Order: sequence, then C-alpha cells, then structure tokens
Amino acid sequence: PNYCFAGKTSSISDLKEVPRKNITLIRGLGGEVYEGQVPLQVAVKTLPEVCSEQDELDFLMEALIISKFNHQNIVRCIGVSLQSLPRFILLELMAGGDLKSFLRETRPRPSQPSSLAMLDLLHVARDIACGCQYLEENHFIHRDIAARNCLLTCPGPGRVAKIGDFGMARDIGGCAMLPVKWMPPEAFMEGIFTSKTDTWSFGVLLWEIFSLGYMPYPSKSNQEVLEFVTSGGRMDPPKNCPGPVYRIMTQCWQHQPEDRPNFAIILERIEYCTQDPDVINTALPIEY
Ligand SMILES: C[C@H]1Oc2cc(cnc2N)-c2c(C3CC3)nn(C)c2CN(C)C(=O)c2ccc(F)cc21
Repeated sequence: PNYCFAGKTSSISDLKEVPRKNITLIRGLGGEVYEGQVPLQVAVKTLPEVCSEQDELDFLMEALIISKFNHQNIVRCIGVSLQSLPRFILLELMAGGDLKSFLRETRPRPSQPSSLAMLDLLHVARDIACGCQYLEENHFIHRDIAARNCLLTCPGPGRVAKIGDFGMARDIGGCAMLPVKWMPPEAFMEGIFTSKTDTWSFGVLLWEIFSLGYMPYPSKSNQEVLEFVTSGGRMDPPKNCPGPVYRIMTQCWQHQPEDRPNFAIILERIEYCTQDPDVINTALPIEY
C-alpha cells in the first residue's frame, strides 16, 4: 500500500528497517507496547503475530503516517522492524508517558500542593495546538485529538507534549467504538471530516487538560452525548477553569464548522491566556 503526504507518495520501502538483532525489549509499558533499546531508547509498538490482513495493513499504514511527519509536537519514529515476527514500529520513548495518565497521576494533592499550575496546562495545550496546526496546514485530519493520544517528553517542568497516536486517521470498529465524545455533530451524523473536525476535538482535549484528566461529559453515555451535543448542549467549565480558557473551548464547540477557529487563532488565544496574570495566577483544585 501507498501513502501521500506533503505532496509526496511513499511506500513500505521508504520505512527505515532497523535490524532485529539491534533491538532489545526492556519492559512492557501497556498488541503490546514495550520500552526498548536500539544506545537509543525507544517505545516498541508490536503487531500481534495472530492477526487479520486488515490489522497488518492498518499497522503498515500507521508506520507510513508517523514516519512522514516532521514536527516538534508529533512523536518521532526511529524506524521499523517488519522483516521479523512480531512486527515492530519504533517510536521516540516519551518518559512522561501519555497525557491522560499524566494528568490523573500528577493532580495537585495535599502532599504535592503545587505539582501542576495553570501555566503547565497552557504549555501542554499550546504544544498540541502547534502539532494540530502543522497537520492542518498539511491537510491531514487526525479524527481523534484526545489526551489518551498525546505523550509527554518527561514528567518535569520542561515537558513537551506531542501527538503520539494516529490509529483513527489510519482506520479511515463500530458505533460504540467511534470516539463520539470528541466528535463534532457533522462528523457523527454525516461522517463529514474537515480541518474543523480537529478544532472541535481540540476543545474537548482542552477540557480534559483543565479538568486534569476527567472523562468528558461526566455520567453521560455515548447516545446521551450524541443527543446532548446535537441539541446545543456543551460541557461546563472544569473546576477552577479561568473564563478565557473556557472561552477557547466554547469557540471550538461552535455548531457551524465555519464559526470554529483555525489552529492559528487557537494558538493566538492560548498565547494570550499564558500572558494573562488573571489566568496563570489561578490555583488548580487540590484533590482530597
Ligand atoms: C505507542 C505508545 O508510544 C509510547 C508510549 C509511552 C511512551 N512513549 C511512547 N512513544 C508510554 C510510557 C513510557 C514512559 C514509560 N508509559 N506510558 C503509559 C506510555 C503510553 N502507552 C502505554 C502507549 O501505548 C501509548 C499511548 C499513547 C500514545 F500516543 C502512544 C503510545
């Protein structure tokens, strides 16, 4: 199978095959994902040896997708190991892990009262919006911009957030498998996807970030979300969320895709929130 990006067509022959003998698995991280070494530290995405032909093409497509991107806020691909079984996709090891687990585990707590501040959250949001802007200007529609699909370079203050998973854009599973909680009305009703699909999803990711890793639409099922969103329903601000941050979310959630901001506008608004002392001086809630 072939793949086209930035006006250039590529094939499996363009993937950087890393000799299997050079790869060593260290631990399971959560097909399985392992921490590995090539010394270069890597996250090893594996293809189960017992899989369908569609699973193989999906895996090969994902390798092509990630290898052709070149941006600071998109996970790097070191190479692949497709000439040995199980097949491997070699990614940049992101020591901070996924954004969802990070937010949940690093929540300000009585023991860690200042573990995260509004500025840490704004920096993550900017980093992903910068990755989204690169995808938008390269006419790539992600389809699942969500905390679970983002990674961090380290747990510390100099962390860099990156988009780490491209399984959804690759697929294009059933109804209860569509990430309807991250989807705008024209995507779940008409199956229409544009650059404005990622804007809506980004607003939901912003809610995930500022809620510190909660599941969107608390207590609502997929069908309830579908009906809620269709009827003009929107999420409330996460706890202690400054008004200017929530305003970015509600602009991302405009019913008409044309009324939703592009990522250059999102980045300008995130930048303004970081400069605003009334935003960054707001204390995050302390979980008991
Ligand atoms: C495929 C996988 O990639 C990585 C996974 C990790 C780090 N870095 C890369 N590149 C990683 C680590 C290591 C620091 C220990 N801990 N956790 C919790 C994860 C996440 N995870 C198990 C994944 O399956 C995952 C999730 C989202 C994603 F977007 C890509 C990946």
